[PDB]
Amino acid sequence: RWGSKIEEGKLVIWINGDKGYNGLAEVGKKFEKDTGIKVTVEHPDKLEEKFPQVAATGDGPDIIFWAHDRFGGYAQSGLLAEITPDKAFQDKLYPFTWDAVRYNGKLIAYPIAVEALSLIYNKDLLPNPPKTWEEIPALDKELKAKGKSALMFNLQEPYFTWPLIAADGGYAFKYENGKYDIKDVGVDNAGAKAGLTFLVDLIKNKHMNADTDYSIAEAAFNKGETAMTINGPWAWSNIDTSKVNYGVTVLPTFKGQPSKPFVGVLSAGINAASPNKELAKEFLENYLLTDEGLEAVNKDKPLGAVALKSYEEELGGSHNVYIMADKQRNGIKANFKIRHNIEDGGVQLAYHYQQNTPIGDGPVLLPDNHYLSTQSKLSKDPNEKRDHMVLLEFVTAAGITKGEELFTGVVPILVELDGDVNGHKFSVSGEGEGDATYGKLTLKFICTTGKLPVPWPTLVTTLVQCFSRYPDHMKQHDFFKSAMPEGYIQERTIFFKDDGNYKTRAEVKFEGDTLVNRIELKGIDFKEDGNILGHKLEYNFNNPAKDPRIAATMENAQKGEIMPNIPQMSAFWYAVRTAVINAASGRQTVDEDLKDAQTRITK
Ligand SMILES: OC[C@H]1O[C@H](O[C@H]2[C@H](O)[C@@H](O)[C@@H](O)O[C@@H]2CO)[C@H](O)[C@@H](O)[C@@H]1O
Repeated sequence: RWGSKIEEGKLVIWINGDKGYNGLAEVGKKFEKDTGIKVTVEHPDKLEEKFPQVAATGDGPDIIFWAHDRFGGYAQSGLLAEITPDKAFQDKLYPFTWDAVRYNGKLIAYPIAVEALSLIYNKDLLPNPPKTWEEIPALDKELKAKGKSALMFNLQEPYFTWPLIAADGGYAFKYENGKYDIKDVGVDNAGAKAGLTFLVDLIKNKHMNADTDYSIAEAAFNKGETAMTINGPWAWSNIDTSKVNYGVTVLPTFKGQPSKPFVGVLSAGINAASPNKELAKEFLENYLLTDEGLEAVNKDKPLGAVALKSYEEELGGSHNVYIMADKQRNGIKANFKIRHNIEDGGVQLAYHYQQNTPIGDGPVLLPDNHYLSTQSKLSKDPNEKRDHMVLLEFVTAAGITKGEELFTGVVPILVELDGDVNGHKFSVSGEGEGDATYGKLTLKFICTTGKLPVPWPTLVTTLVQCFSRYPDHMKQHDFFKSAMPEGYIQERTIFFKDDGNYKTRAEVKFEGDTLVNRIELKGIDFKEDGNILGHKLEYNFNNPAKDPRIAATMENAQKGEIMPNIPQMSAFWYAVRTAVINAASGRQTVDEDLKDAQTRITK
């Protein structure tokens, strides 16, 4: 019918009231300073409901911030402009974040950050938080005797109860090669019913109240009245302020399975009715999606795991082994940072650089960018009198969403290392076994020359990533197994912060039916009284993340499932909100409530 009501030569931004809007307004101010384009940030109530209404009239903000789930219904209605970042810009964000903001293939928002719920706990009330939902009733009873509760969280919004509902099988819409079946809905299967029954049981047994909402839970946790809550990264600042000694960790399991929170990509979309689309583009691309821009928002209220690689590298500290194809060497490179705990406190950084080149001239898989997530545990064999290390490691590939035949069983491993650190020569032999099906390494190492002159934990990375578990969907990214049996050369430099460096070269290959890692290490420039040569590192491989809260967010997100963005998501949310609220409050049984939700969603 008519023209836009939105004013030219300025930007009006809507963002939710739980996000860092004062921080974003600081980015606005800098933009205004540089360009003369005034930026107003607003945080209206129920803004995800008000946008489609005002935007259809040709009105509303120039930019709207929300999790990516609602943007497909906006895009279906013609309310969002197709965005046009070029290849160079797109390469600056994780690929998977761009996929969250596609509607019929087209990019319709800029991803900003990847959000998942975690378990937030009070370390003074609960130094070891529960691994299982099932143990929380007894924990509540114990805490109640001391006038505290175990757990309070927002039961009024379905986003917060969904991790429990989905844990044993509930799902929103079924995904089947390419799209969501709008008629195959998982809110009323056995798994959803069991989660929602567990929640209702908590309320019947008086471990939770039906009326707990976002404000009540946050105030209870921040005043030290409940030992746990469930919330997202945006809430961490208010906790910081309260001075409660908190941790953020993996959500509890239910019937043995991880909780499955929905994964939201906070995203910024451009109103189709804005006459300021180029200015909005410049703001989001050249001001907000920069390290300085995300930091201003992040310092206000934490974003989580940001979409922008450069700033996620600064926040996250390169926790995982990050792998890239090195086409020139028909191989790969990798970098990552290990953090070794120092005995009476502190952390000793070890910056790792890596490259692998196949030995044989035969074909190998060159992967897309991805990472390996590694967990290691160190122990001692009480019968072993030589200086030694017992290692158990688990490794899995992630980071996107024939030699392999030599690894389908359990392979014996042998390791030989000749070292020279500041002229101090030493040798290590190891043996054990790898089970690539489970990503599992079990090994024992001995210093064959007497006392190891460096801490054992500093040699863990040097002492067979062919034993990583690459899931089905990622097998084409496994360079390591594809090199075998002839194998590969692996080279590293490892720089120890404020101290020396290791340079390593290894051949990793089958000799007969044994996987053998033969290594030469040279250490130069170390301090004799430093952490390494002075043996000041704790004996473990805890390798804590720079920010354990971000690590816990990504752990929970990988166990979760990306929100669909289909227009039917608004009927989904309404239907589950109603079913959960009803069931909690004793209106109808869990079965009837979830059945009504199913019927409403699929109509
Ligand atoms: O509870 C339903 C609601 O869940 C999600 O909203 C989250 C949002 O993603 C987070 O950024 C944060 O603000 O908490 C909200 C829950 O209160 C969906 O994104 C949203 O569309 C849906 O209605």
